[PDB]
Amino acid sequence: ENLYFQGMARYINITLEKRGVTCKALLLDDVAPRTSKAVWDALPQSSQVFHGKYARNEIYNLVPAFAPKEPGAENTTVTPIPGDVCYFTFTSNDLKTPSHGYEQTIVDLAVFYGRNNLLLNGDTGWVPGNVFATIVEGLDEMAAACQDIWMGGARDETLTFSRAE
Amino acid sequence: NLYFQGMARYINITLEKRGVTCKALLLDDVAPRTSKAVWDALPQSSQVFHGKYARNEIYNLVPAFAPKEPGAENTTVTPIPGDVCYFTFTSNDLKTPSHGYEVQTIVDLAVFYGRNNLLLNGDTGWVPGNVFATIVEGLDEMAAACQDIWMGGARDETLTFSRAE
Amino acid sequence: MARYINITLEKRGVTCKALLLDDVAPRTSKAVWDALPQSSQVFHGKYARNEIYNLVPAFAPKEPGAENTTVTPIPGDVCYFTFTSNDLKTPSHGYVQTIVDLAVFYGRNNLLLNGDTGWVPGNVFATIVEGLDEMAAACQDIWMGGARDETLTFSRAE
Amino acid sequence: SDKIHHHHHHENLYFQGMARYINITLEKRGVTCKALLLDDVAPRTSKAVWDALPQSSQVFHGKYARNEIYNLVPAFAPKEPGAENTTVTPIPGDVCYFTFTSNDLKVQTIVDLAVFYGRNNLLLNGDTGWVPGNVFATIVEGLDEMAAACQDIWMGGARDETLTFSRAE
Amino acid sequence: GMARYINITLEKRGVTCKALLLDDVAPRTSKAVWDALPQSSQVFHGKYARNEIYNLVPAFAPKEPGAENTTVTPIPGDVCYFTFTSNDLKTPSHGYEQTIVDLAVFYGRNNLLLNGDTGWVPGNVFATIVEGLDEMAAACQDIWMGGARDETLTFSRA
Amino acid sequence: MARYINITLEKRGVTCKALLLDDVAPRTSKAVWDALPQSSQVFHGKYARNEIYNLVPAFAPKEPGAENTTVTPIPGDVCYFTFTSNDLKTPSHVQTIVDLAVFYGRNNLLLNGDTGWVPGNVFATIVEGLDEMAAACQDIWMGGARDETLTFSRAE
Repeated sequence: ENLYFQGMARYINITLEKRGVTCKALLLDDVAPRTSKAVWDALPQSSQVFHGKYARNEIYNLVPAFAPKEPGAENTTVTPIPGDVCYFTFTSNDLKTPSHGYEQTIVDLAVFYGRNNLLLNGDTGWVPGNVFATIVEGLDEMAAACQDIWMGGARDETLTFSRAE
Repeated sequence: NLYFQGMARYINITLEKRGVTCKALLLDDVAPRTSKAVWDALPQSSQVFHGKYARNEIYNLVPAFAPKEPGAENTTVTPIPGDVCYFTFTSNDLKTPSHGYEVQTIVDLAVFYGRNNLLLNGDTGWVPGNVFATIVEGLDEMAAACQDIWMGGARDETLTFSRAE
Repeated sequence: MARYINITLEKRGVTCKALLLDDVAPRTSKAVWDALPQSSQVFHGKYARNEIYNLVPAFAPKEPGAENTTVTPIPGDVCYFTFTSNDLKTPSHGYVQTIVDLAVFYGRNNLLLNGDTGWVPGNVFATIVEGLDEMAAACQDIWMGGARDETLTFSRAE
Repeated sequence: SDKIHHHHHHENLYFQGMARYINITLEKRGVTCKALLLDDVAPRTSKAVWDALPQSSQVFHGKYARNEIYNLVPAFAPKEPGAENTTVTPIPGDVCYFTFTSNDLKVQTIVDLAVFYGRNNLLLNGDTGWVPGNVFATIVEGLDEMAAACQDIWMGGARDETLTFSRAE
Repeated sequence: GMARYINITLEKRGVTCKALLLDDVAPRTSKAVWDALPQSSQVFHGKYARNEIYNLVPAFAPKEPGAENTTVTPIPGDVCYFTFTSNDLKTPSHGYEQTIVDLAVFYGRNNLLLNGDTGWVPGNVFATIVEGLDEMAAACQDIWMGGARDETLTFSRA
Repeated sequence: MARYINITLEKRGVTCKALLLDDVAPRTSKAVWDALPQSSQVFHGKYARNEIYNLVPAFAPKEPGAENTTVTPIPGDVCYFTFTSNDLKTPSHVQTIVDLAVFYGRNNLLLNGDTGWVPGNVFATIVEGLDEMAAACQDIWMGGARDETLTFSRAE
């Protein structure tokens, strides 16, 4: 049935390198085929982690665009739930702004570790993310590591997405 | 019981660990009940938190201190740089899975250091805050310190509101 | 038996007629009808879009509470809002007692949503059944030509 | 801290040890799922509902909240729980409690007991704006089968269909 | 040019209403649809936009009209056109049992075209129901309570 | 070097001065600056609250696209929106039209019932005369916009 990968379920590891916490997520080859393939083909992807300021129970990284073509809207949400792993296509203009306050095409790879989140901000309104993976192992530990990023900072911390094989 | 204020009053807002203070004009004329409730009870000091949904926000949480809560007064759901806000909450509002902190009335005293903020969450929808002060000196320095809380954490950091005199 | 109200711009001399929604907004309909006429300075909405309204002191023995509410008012809607002094006397607004906002929606694609508190539902208590086009034109003229010396008056239709 | 960690762990075991469950059943289609009552985070609402079970009434599919079915019953608690563990973004498996009046839905107090069977839902309508629900249970068995039944309510209708909340043995 | 009208029909229930095609304010969408009528497919009741029924058909215009006369607050009697892709619709969040067009009828009020997939979903308002709205609304409530099995929504030239 | 624009209501004779945000909105700032002056019939906002604006045919060789956007504009913001005739020639209220807007108060939402959120490019911030401009905008709200013209020009 699946558009691209038609074998047994594939999985990605999602790792905070400094804290050394990893969880594992099912790749949604069925309902997000283009986003899943774009990410999978490009793994590993690893960069400075950030805690969300508006989308709530969220951590994410920012990487240069990697796919030959961006997937476009696919399996989108503006109400991400615990365990969602999301992909966003942004431009420099979207992110390099006073409202963001950080210290080409950019991809945001995000993990939602809690509930009651809205992908909505005062820059543009709604910001839907492609849901392309779902955490199936280690979610509680990841959530605890993310609360520690919120309270204890993201200095020298790196979020890495890799193939679990 | 008008509790008239004929001259400008100011509060200092200080991050103790980082050692950064800014000064705010108290909005005695447009937020008289809130301004009094806060003024009369200063200093108020507690662990700082960075917002997860309201964006460019830091705040602390203290036990109710006023003889009676001010109610809605000079409210915003679009807080701006320099806004200092007061929120009345109950334990049920805050002690939630969606908040993920590490019946009683609790006051949130918040500082908005940047723009493009929405006081909206996935617990209840809009969460209006009473705007009761506006930062008139040291906003840039405070904004820099708050980005350092976002990136460097809030461990052992304390937000303190005090009378300037 | 259906009851109707007249809604009039005194200076422009434009009136329309509305059916009072006694069936689905009985408490609001009664509160208003019993107190008519109600007349005051007109204002054009700055956030709710195709709206004019007035502001009057509370008139009912007790406020109706939420009833037949909308945050998506449509052309022809007549709405009632209960506010306090704190709601209206703000910098955001640029104009401890209870105030009633009586509102006419003359066009579509309106949201009763503002940056002070978020959603502001109105009780929909009447629907304009005659002279909506003319009223709409007069409201556009309030938008472009101002509200100076203009009064919005609600009255019982005979 | 080690103290906090251990406390959390202890608290979780306690609530596991006294876990109670409710059955949620569509009577005509004959489909039941089981939900854990959230005595830890929604103690007031969980009690108010447990105490009054069973509760059973005509089912409705939501028209604004999306992947939702619900019933409406007269108020049953001696006092309403008030806002507790609320969401405006309900998720698959959530079971929600709302207090309404006759004016909200058409002066009587009515309870809306709701099951969310899919995702990407917003508890927001054109009458009042946001309508938060108290999340008081989470479906732990039969969610897929319940979701398939709810889709069939959506396409096939709610006629003669009853939604029943009951205590699980 | 003279007013053109369309009939909107539920084939199983046998209920038809008539709408004025909005050639003046939605000319591209009005043309796209008129030229391609009849359009007829399985009916669905909305799950998020409230008092809505609709069908889904393959794209039929030589080119899509694009945003025209849009609303996210549709009102009773609105007929709306949306352009979607299979990605917008074939989702877990939709739970249904390429360019696709959604032709929608709004039979009641207090509707928001807003969902948890993408946020706001504006529709092009291209017709307004002028006869039979009350009967259609009653049929649509009956789709809600009684289901959509073997029911077909048909748009045709009047 | 900082560049400044004057924003003037011609009939009321009220002018304020705005810093052009060449750092954070370079494309929009250049597009506007290179086309000044721009001057047209003033309107008060009906949805974005504490707002006046004008509408002018597109002037730039190419539209800036999204840049430094807000849906929560604040006092002193000057915003740029690119619209088509379809966006604006509606009952609710193709050629490319630009809306140049001044926000004179707070608690504004750039959100409407036509399309939802309508982000504006923030390209200048009023640094002098805001109080006077706000009083004049309140007078447009109460006293109308007839024969009133909003003019954006280079400060000498």
